[PDB]
Amino acid sequence: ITELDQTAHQSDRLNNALLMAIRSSANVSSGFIEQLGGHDESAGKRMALSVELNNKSQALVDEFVENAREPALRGLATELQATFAEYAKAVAGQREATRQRSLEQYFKVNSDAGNAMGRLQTLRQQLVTTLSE
Amino acid sequence: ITELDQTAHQSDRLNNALLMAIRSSANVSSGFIEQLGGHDESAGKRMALSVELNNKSQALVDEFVENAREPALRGLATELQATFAEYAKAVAGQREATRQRSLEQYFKVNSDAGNAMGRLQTLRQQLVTTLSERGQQIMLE
Ligand SMILES: O=C(O)[C@]1(O)C[C@@H](O)[C@H](O)[C@H](O)C1
Ligand SMILES: O=C(O)[C@]1(O)C[C@@H](O)[C@H](O)[C@H](O)C1
Repeated sequence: ITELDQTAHQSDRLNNALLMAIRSSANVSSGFIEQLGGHDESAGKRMALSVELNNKSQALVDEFVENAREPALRGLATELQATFAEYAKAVAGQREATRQRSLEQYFKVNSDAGNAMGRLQTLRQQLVTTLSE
Repeated sequence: ITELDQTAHQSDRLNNALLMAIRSSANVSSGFIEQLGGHDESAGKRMALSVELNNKSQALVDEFVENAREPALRGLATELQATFAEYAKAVAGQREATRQRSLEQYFKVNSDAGNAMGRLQTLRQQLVTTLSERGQQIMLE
């Protein structure tokens, strides 16, 4: 019965990808504030942590899509993949605005980040209900 | 298969409570950034969404612990709600530090927030394994 656990094992991929992705972003925003108040060695560690969480969640998303090959999950998983990439792109945007110390640049891409994360939340619900079967 | 769907549901409540809880705090951090940049109206929407997401994640943790009753699961469940309480009030500290437009108080409670979340993440993993142990145990009849 690979049906029952490759499925439940797809939930570790999906959930940890999302948890790591939102922590990636949260660390950048925290880091930016840490840089504004002169906490620079601390902020550097939040930037490094955001980079590695982005790499580990991306790897999980790719493995999730590689394993959702039945016709039902197929399109939903690719839409997940494309929206996750959309979100990762915005968070790399947050990192670049932090390295440039630009409040305005941050405001530009933070809108993209919230919009993509709001969609990942609803996609998450559609994926756990589809996979619960 | 009655109890098995309940271990799946319990793992979903937990994973979604944490996701939304971290989203709640990220909204405060980026909303502070927007406010420093002069974007007070966007920041107001982030503040509101942060409260909404805290209310939802807090309802999911309360529901998780209500149905986490077996002894293998109760010890971790009460530590979760105690560690979640710590996170939710560090986030409330972030919101108040934003209220007072003060960088340095934000840094104090941000250390509390990351420290609570580190412990919360370990507690989540233990519950996920324990719930998946019960899951597999039921199928090993
Ligand atoms: O611990 C993390 O991963 C956070 O991502 C650290 C910090 O960026 C935030 O204040 C969040 O509350 C949690
Ligand atoms: O949508 C959210 O919940 C966020 O929490 C909104 C914004 O605060 C962030 O930049 C995150 O990347 C996503």
